[PDB]
Amino acid sequence: ATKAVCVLKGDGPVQGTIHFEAKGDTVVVTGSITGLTEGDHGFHVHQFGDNTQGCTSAGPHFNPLSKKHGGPKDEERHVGDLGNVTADKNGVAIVDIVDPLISLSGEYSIIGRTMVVHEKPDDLGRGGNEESTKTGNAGSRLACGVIGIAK
Amino acid sequence: ATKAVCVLKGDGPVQGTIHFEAKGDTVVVTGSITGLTEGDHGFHVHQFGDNTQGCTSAGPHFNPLSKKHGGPKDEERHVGDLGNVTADKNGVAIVDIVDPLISLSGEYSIIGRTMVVHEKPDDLGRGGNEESTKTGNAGSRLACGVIGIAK
Ligand SMILES: [Cu+2]
Ligand SMILES: [Cu+2]
Ligand SMILES: [Zn+2]
Ligand SMILES: [Zn+2]
Repeated sequence: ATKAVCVLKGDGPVQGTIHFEAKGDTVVVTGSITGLTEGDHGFHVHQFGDNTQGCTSAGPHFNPLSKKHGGPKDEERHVGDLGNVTADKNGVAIVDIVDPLISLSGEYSIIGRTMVVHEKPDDLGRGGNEESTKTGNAGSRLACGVIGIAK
Repeated sequence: ATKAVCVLKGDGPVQGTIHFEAKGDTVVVTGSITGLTEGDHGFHVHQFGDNTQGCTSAGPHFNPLSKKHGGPKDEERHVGDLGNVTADKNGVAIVDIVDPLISLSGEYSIIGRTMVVHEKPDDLGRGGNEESTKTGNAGSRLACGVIGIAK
């Protein structure tokens, strides 16, 4: 696949549409999310594209290389760690990321997995408690969607 | 990828959870759909896992081999043609399908595509008209969901 899309929905007002495109050897992530509180929100690819229990059955971060959580720029990060998206005054976050670890095919493929937008800022694995090394203290899953093949 | 799951949702009362498991060279499809009118309903894998416009953005049946519409037991069928599911008087259809053409990996992989349950019975390509050979005359998309990787 060269293009993927994900529609984020949850139990509150958070909603959004993320597009994924393979450009060269990398993947470009674009889109926008509305209904968010102002500030940073953890944005990650969770392992399972299972929405049987809402965002909860999405499991933990996609991590085929079995590393600890980190920011998008660290070496020690989960493949699913895309950092934070930032909502403005109006609750709108515009997504514009380029990432070297996720893919739309092969072992690092995120097609069929779940994009999750979190309630709090991701601390990038530097919070200092065990939880930081797992989820960055990003908190609850406000909205999520299964990543599908797009036209 | 040996297991997948799909949660079907739409704008009406139809809902369901479909599970997929690779067994030998086949995919075993199980689950249930509720809120359906009694009788047969076409059940197919549509090409895109794009839910930006509901079930409509899912595109047509998944047909990598450029064949016409048929029933699951036909040689001339789309890879996404799984036939019909049957809802009882209470509106519940129990799904139990074994299929050798769809797959959870490789070229015919349905991971990231869309499972759709339709309003009318699928005529299996034997309706006598032209639509019969494209869609089985299954009617509207009652509920759909993106097929994701399951634990
Ligand atoms: Cu997360
Ligand atoms: Cu169909
Ligand atoms: Zn992580
Ligand atoms: Zn068909």
